[PDB]
Amino acid sequence: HMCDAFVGTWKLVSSENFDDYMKEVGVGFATRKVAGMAKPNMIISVNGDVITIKSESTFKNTEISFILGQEFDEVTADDRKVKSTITLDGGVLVHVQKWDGKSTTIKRKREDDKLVVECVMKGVTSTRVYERA
Ligand SMILES: N#Cc1cccc(Nc2ccccc2C(=O)O)c1
Repeated sequence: HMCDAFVGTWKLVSSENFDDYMKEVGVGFATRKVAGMAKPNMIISVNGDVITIKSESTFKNTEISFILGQEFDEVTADDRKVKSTITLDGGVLVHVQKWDGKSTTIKRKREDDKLVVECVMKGVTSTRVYERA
């Protein structure tokens, strides 16, 4: 019953500062424009200790499966090859990506009937609000 409140199919309903967050990450112009137009669905499921998170949109469909606390390799939607570790910290899923001596942290939290995603790169934060689909 690890992660029960996250499981489901979620749809993006608002975004703030996502272009700036992508700039800080190093995403190029054309990817930023196309990616920023997307209204992804995030589909979260759990089977034993394995969590799966799918992101589907007109831009890209990606999928990660992982065990909490156990590093894995991830190819991001913008084609970074990163080393990822996802943990639960006080009810928040905390996803750290490392690549080329850089780091970004993506937090996912349940707040009321929403799933709130905070993406942080250095001083720049983007907030992405999802609702149940
Ligand atoms: N291209 C591209 C790109 C680059 C960085 C992050 C993301 N998207 C996300 C990642 C993680 C969680 C939620 C989102 C989300 O879209 O809400 C897309």
